[PDB]
Amino acid sequence: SGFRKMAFPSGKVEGCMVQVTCGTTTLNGLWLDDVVYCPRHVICTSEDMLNPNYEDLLIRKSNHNFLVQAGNVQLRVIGHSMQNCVLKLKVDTANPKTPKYKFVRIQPGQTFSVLACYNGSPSGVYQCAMRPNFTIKGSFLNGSCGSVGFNIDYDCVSFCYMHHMELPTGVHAGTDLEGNFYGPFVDRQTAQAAGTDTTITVNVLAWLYAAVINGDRWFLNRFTTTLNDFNLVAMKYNYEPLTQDHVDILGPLSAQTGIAVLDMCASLKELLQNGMNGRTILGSALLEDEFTPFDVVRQCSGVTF
Amino acid sequence: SGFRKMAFPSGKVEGCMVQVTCGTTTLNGLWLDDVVYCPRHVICTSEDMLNPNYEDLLIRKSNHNFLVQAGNVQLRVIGHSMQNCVLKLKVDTANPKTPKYKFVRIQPGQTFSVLACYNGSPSGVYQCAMRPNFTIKGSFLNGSCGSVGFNIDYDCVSFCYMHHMELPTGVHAGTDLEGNFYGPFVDRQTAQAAGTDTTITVNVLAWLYAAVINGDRWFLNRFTTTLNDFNLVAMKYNYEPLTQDHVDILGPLSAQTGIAVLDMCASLKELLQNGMNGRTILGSALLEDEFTPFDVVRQCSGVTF
Ligand SMILES: *[C@](O)(C(=O)NC1CC1)[C@H](CCC)NC(=O)[C@@H]1[C@H]2CCC[C@H]2CN1C(=O)[C@@H](NC(=O)[C@@H](NC(=O)c1cnccn1)C1CCCCC1)C(C)(C)C
Ligand SMILES: *[C@](O)(C(=O)NC1CC1)[C@H](CCC)NC(=O)[C@@H]1[C@H]2CCC[C@H]2CN1C(=O)[C@@H](NC(=O)[C@@H](NC(=O)c1cnccn1)C1CCCCC1)C(C)(C)C
Repeated sequence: SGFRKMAFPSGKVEGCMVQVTCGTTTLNGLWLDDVVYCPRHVICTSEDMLNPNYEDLLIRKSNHNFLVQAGNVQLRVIGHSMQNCVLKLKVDTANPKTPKYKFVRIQPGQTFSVLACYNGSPSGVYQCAMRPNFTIKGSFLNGSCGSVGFNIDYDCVSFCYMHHMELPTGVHAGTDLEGNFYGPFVDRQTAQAAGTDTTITVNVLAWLYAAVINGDRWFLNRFTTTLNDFNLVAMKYNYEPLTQDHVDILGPLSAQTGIAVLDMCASLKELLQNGMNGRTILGSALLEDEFTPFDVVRQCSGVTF
Repeated sequence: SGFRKMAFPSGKVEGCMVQVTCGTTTLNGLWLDDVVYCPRHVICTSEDMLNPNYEDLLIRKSNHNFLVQAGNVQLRVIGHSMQNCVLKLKVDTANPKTPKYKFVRIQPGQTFSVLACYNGSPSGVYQCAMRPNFTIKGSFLNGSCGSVGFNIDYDCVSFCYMHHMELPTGVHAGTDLEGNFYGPFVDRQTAQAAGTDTTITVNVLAWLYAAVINGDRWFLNRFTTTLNDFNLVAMKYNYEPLTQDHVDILGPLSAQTGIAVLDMCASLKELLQNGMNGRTILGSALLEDEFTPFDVVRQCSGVTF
């Protein structure tokens, strides 16, 4: 037993990280087959970033303006193209450590593992959720751009995030591996608001199930609720509305514990309206919202990769 | 910026995990060079575990009683020996994926990454602290025994933990890689108390420094304190005493922020005596104690491996 914020094993992704330099800018790239993917702003100067014309800027570059290094091996770039906000560098060598992979776009509230890297070398791994406002609360320093987020399914690495930038609130924004930003953001150095952040209700319920599975039960009550009345209360506390599809994805945890989804929502309703009165759930004084229902099922049933 | 509970990249360790079967018991082993290490209780029946004579039990076993599998590859065991609480199986093949490694014994309050595995296959990675009472608050299910904890230094994997058992409070106990238990425990199915758990004071201070580095400063005050008077207050709240050597290891964070260690202790003293009054630090309502000073420096300066 026990319940931890657990990341996927990172080995498959480590073998894909490389260093990309253009001009005086060095960041990370992802080397899959014979293509290296990295943020397109590797091509800009400080000055360019206030209002860049990435089309015109990339036209001025040649293949030899890009130095890709995999370890001590300098890779030769044989072609460059732009796909939305990511640059794709064709190299003369396919990565032998390429895994079964796919590019996926995650939805708000889904979780992924981040392999934080600097100079093409991994520094650490952690689990994040895509917030409802399409930011992530990561840990990234200067040089971390091009670090990626991923999930594993059986043997297939699903890449879902590439890191691009930090907001003045300290949160992080980036793209999928097709180069489209999560959220309203554009890669230009201007003020760009993230929306209101809300709490990921379906994940809080998943975590309350995890708590029950681990023997923390004090918050279960005799009350129940309809889904509409639950949402009436939850929206007052800036929680995302719970949908019938969320109720269905919590089905496995409901069946395993014997606690109906709407009975768990009645427990969450009382926690919101009265607090925890100095008590904790799974050691935490705040309600946790960065575990999805599938995360709880994987961790409490022992799925391997 | 940002601050996350970050594990080391796990790739070097993944290539070392194998499955070990003896009788009807299957668990994980660690394959380094031509030796596989695993918990010695792989040799016991249910019935044996109330009072096992591991010497006599191992004498009854032969090399062929042990099935070691690395992927689909069945490894041939050519010799077996016991070192304290771990079994060492000699195999006819050195692991090609063996890294520069060493076995280390960590001290209470130090942190490490756990690669949780089942059937010799990794399921996930997370960061843990060795509690002052020599337990860890892990996430381990049936089949996770033989999973290992490790740190990385440059290119060297320092193995420090092998998982053996779970206590009725839900916490976990195991050995170093020389087979000696952390804490007072013995591998027998009897009631064995863990001592009082205390809060790792030097780590809380490290995390308050991390908060300052990330712009959370509301808890800084004009007060200061001697180290003895701080300890007088901290021991009332079941915090470990802070030593002059702890003060020295916080030196780097003090210098980087310009806040003397005893000034930060004065802030911690006020937090303990008055609470947070509904405020948070780095998003948490409770004081975090599972980041060491070196963990904070590595994460906020970007050390790679
Ligand atoms: C990344 O490219 C990298 O690791 N580079 C290696 C070291 C050489 C780098 C790392 C920072 C975490 N990312 C960036 O430099 C991005 C790029 C892409 C978008 C613009 C530039 C700057 N940048 C940033 O992350 C910055 N953040 C901002 O500029 C915010 N700007 C504002 O909030 C703002 C407010 N008022 C006026 C003007 N700007 C972002 C810009 C994009 C929309 C969200 C808000 C810094 C300051 C470097 C974190
Ligand atoms: C591990 O070997 C494994 O993964 N095996 C694979 C599936 C076949 C296995 C996994 C459990 C997390 N570990 C064990 O089975 C260990 C071994 C080593 C020590 C005894 C046995 C049983 N065991 C446990 O972890 C158990 N825990 C206990 O038996 C506690 N016992 C008591 O608290 C207690 C109280 N009153 C009377 C008698 N015992 C431990 C025993 C050791 C000292 C600390 C407390 C279970 C119940 C399986 C978690």
